[PDB]
Amino acid sequence: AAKDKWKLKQWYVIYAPDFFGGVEVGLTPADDPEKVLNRVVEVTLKDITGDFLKGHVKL
RNA sequence: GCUCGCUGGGGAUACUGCGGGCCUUGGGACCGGGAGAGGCCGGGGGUACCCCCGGGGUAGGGGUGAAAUCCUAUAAUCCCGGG
Ligand SMILES: [Mg+2]
Repeated sequence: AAKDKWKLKQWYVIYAPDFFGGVEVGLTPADDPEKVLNRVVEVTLKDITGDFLKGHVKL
């Protein structure tokens, strides 16, 4: 019955804000699309633009 | 010699006292560029902790040398968004 509830979830793709390039940053599961609002994701500046100097900046 | 105590006169001016004059070293006043968790009043913040509401998840959490009381199917511990 529990695994039945897990099958109801779909995956959504998360994009960076517009002025950072709007690139893909990850995926998240949810059954109702309204529940995805106000979720927060943390990424490093190196992932956005590749350079091993700014790996300690978190957005 | 003792009753070391009193009293009439004369002399001296180093020290203490008293009166006058003149100083700046002790102390105080003022000006300059700086130092400091010294005090009082107003404003703005930092993490942390406790309670409440909403979403996920399901059987333990907590605590001791070892345990038990205690919290938890009215959904806890743990994770996320708010007050
Ligand atoms: Mg809940």
